[PDB]
Amino acid sequence: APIKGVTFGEDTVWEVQGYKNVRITFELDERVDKVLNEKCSVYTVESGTEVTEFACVVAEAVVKTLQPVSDLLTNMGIDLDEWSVATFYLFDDAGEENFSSRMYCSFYPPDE
Repeated sequence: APIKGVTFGEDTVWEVQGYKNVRITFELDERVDKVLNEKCSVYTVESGTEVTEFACVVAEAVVKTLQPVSDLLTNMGIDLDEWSVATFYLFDDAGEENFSSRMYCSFYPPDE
């Protein structure tokens, strides 16, 4: 119930609270995949936000959340330092840049 500062029972949720709920479950890793999908893949979306704004708030935690043994990732090919400076294209269930209840995390661009 992500309600504003001082507010409660004003009319309904997802209308006044000015927030939402979105999850990520597409593809990123092979060993530490659940670390960013199960450990914490849920995030809140304000009222006025862009699909690109979440690419800086969602990918963030994905870093500190997946920093168990970067020494290995870098040895396999997966860079942890790049994740913080990489592009996060949030896709939908239709194949577009949407931020619905569930948005996929694709590395490749939309089409541009």
